[PDB]
Amino acid sequence: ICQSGDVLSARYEIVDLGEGAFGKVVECIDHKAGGRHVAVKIVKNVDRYCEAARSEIQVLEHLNTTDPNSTFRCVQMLEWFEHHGHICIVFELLGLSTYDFIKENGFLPFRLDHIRKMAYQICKSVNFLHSNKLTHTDLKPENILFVQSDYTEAYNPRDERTLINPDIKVVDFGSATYDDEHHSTLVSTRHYRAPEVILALGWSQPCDVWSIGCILIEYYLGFTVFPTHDSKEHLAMMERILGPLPKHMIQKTRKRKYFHHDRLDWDEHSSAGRYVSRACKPLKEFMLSQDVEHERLFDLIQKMLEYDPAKRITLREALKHPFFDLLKK
Ligand SMILES: COC(=N)c1nc2ccc3ncnc(Nc4ccc(OC)cc4F)c3c2s1
Repeated sequence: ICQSGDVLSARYEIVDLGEGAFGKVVECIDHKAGGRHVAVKIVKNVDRYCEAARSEIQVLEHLNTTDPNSTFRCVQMLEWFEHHGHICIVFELLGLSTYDFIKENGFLPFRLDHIRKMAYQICKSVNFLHSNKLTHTDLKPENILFVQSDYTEAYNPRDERTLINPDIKVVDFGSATYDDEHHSTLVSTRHYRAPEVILALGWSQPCDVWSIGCILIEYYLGFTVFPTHDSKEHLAMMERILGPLPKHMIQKTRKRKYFHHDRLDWDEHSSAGRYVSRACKPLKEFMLSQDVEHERLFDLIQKMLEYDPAKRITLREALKHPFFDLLKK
C-alpha cells in the first residue's frame, strides 16, 4: 500500500509526509469533504501498534469532543477506518514537526521569541491532557507540529530559516494513559525519559513536564543534552548536568543494577565515562546569553528537570512562570 495515486476507503487520494515505528503518515485529498487535504496515519498491522492506534482513537474521541474548537491545540481526528487490515487515522493537515523543521534548518536552534510562544502552547496543550486525568508519556520534537511551517531564509554571522507562524499542535496519543489505567514500566523515547521512569518509581503527569524541559533545551541548542541509547549513561549525564540524584529515589528504586551501594555504578575512565565528562556539564553553562530572558527560560527548564516528580513544577505553575510574562504584555 502507501503509493501516491492510491485511494483509501473510496475517499482519500494519496498525494505525498513521514515514516516511523508505527507505519506511515501520507497527505490525501478528501474527495468527500470538498477536496480538503488531510493527513492519514497508516498503522503497521502489528499487535503493539494496533493496540496503540485503538487507544489513540479512544483518546482522540474524548479530547476532540471535550475541546471541539481545539482551544488546547491537540490535533483534530476527522475519522478512522480499515484498509487491507491496517488501521488508518485521518487528521487535520498540519505542517512539519519541530524535529523535521530543526533538521531541515541544518540542526540550527529556534530564536528565543519563537521558543517562548511554542513553550507556552506546549504547556497549555499538555496541561489540558493533565486536567483530563491523562499523561502523554511520549512528548518530543517529532510529536510537536507547526499548524503551518512556512519560513523566510537569510544568512547569519550559515543560512537560517525563521517561521512566519510558530503556532503548534501536539500529536500521537497512542501511548497516552488515564490516571486509573495500567501504567507500563517503560515510557517515553529515551532522550525525553524522566528519572522516575528509569528508576521504576512509578510516574504520572510529571513525566510529561520532564519531557517538555528536554524539548525546550533541544529547541534552544539544536541538539539534546542526553545524546544516549543506555539507561545508566542517561543517569550519569543527568548527574554532570543536574547534580546528584536525590538520596531517597536511589534507595527506593528496585533498579538496583544501576547502583553500587548508594552511588551511581559509573566508570569515569571507561569509553562512555570519557564521553559524559567531555560532552556534559552544568546545565546553566549551555546558556548562549546572560540576558534576563535567557536566564528566565533556564530557570523554567531547571524547574522542569527537578529530579523529584512531587517537587517538579506543574504545567499549571509553568504557564505562570516569568519567561511567559512577555506574552501577557
Ligand atoms: C504532518 O501532518 C499531520 N497532520 C500529522 N498528523 C499526525 C497525527 C498523528 C501522528 N502521530 C505520529 N507521528 C506523526 N507525525 C510524525 C512526526 C515526526 C516524524 O518524524 C520526525 C514522523 C512522523 F510520522 C503524526 C502526524 S503528522
